[PDB]
Amino acid sequence: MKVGQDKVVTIRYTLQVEGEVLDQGELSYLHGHRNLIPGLEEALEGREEGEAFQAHVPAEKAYGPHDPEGVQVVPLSAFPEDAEVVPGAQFYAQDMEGNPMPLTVVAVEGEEVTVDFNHPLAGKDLDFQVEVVKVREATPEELLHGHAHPSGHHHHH
Ligand code: NI
Repeated sequence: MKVGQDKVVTIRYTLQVEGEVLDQGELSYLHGHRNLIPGLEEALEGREEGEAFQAHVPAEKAYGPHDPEGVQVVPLSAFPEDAEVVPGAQFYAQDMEGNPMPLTVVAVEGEEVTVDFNHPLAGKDLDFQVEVVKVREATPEELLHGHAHPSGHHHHH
């Protein structure tokens, strides 16, 4: 069948940014519920099991703008006291509610640390090589959770 709203799709992919390969592997996801970046879902939309294609997903359909207001000054004491805080250092934090919050230190002045809160792929165009491996309809549980499941293990989130 074809990829579309509420299918669980399995893909094999290679993700390349600026001619360099960043990730590759296989995943299943529930289509039509924001589980992938919108532009990759858009390229998958309507495709049949078996297709292999290249998709250039522009920044505005991937991780969005590198927003200048995401670059802010925060105090040194905000970091663990044994952390190496120097220009260019990367940190991987978790934002109040729990989400990823990768960050980059761009400047350090006494107790003042200039931090970039933007996602690392902000403003990057992404190139995928994709194979559509499997398309199936979702179970009621998968529809209820908003995502794909591997097997028959009843659970909650
Ligand atoms: Ni679940």
